[PDB]
Amino acid sequence: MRIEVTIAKTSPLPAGAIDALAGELSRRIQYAFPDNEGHVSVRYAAANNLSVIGATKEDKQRISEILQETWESADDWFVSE
Repeated sequence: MRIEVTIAKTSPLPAGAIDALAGELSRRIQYAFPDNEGHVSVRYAAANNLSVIGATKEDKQRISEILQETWESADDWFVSE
């Protein structure tokens, strides 16, 4: 399964957050999907978009939920220099 996340450039994150986000998301994906290789990429695009290839609708809802939860727990897993 391949997971791609795009963030609108109109919303800049500190010079370290994107890499941190991609790392946190990947760990979450691996825990949720032990039997399937998950690859997560994060890049700036004209618009915010989430694309999932090689997954089922239920997997995709769970992933959206995971993204929601990780995103909501940002103060705990995100560290800034």
